[PDB]
Amino acid sequence: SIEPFLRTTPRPLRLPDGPLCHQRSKFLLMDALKLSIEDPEGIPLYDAIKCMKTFFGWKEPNIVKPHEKGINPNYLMAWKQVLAELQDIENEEKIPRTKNMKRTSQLKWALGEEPEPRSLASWVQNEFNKACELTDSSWIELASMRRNYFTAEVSHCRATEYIMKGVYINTALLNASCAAMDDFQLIPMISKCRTKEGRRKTNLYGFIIKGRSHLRNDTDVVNFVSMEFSLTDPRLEPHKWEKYCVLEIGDMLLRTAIGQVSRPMFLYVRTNGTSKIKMKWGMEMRRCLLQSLQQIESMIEAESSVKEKDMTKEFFENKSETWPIGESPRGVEEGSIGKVCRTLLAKSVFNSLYASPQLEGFSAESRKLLLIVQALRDNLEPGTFDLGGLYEAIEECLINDPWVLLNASWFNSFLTHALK
Repeated sequence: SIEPFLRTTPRPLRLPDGPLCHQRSKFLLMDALKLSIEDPEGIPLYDAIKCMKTFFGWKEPNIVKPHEKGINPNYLMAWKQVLAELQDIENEEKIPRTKNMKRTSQLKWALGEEPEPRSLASWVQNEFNKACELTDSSWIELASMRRNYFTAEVSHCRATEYIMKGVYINTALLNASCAAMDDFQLIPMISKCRTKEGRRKTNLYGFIIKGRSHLRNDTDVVNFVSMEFSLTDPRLEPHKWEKYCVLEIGDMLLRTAIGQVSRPMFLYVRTNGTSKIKMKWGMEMRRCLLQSLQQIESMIEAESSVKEKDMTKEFFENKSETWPIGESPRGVEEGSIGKVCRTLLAKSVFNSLYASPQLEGFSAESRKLLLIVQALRDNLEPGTFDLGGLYEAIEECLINDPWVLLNASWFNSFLTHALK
């Protein structure tokens, strides 16, 4: 044993100073806005048009927040172009399976035919929170006893919509990538769900315009413009929207508590990029449901040494059984197994949506340090001789990526409560 004053107690990770980090997902998450129709399957462009007709407040677009490093008139004109080409589709008595767009100057520019440190903004934890929540709709339809329980917990979870939204768009995009390598294809962003009252529903989030896609390599990059409905005023959090031009396209009527108010509908527009592999990873996002199912299953095994049984039944049904799912100003927050199912799904999904080299760094190394911290929590004596190295390997990955940043922050919170 060593004298306590020599014992090394892990310090918090240092997060860099800088401007607040910005959104860098492939599609809107909590800010997304669906235009939806109840189904009678349809071809996307027909469903898209139908979904857009359920909105009755469209108006002439205008820019409400410039993109700093872009030609903003080109983004407005790209939107008017989308609408003009949807009109043409209409005028055609036959709706086509696909639509190639005119390769105008606005489109060539937009489809083009960062190591500065950022601090952690709060939008990011808000995202995570919203992914853990339950929607009024189900996004999956049909060990096995436990599957259905788990499934019953996450079916309506916001992170599962994100899984589905992401398998559809990545498959549409990878599909267009192969079929129409040179054309600029107009891809509606669509998901399907079931309501409380049991109907099939088709949801339009907006539109991707695929750029050139000669993907001879996995790492080969295809650019795209994303155009996404939202009710989020971009003025609430300008830093979140650094990469975006935001237009105002519509007037949406919402019954608030005090009554019916009119609020702007916005279009979030940006250029973004993706690769064959990244598209393939997004098509594989259902693995997120499987991975978080495995984690919850080990958690039933680690409580199967309570008896000869496993008590999966009571494990899922014993609302008394609680797990630390979070934190408050007071202290660690405890939650039901449901909330654990969704939190672990949301983590898994968010590792997918925010995949990055920084995460691959942060995870391989933060893991080693979590072990040390756990050993210490347990008053074991783990060797700390390599902590210098370890902090270095971890903090190198703490630059500007919002997800990595939130994770570093989560670790420091945990560490504070674990050893203190």
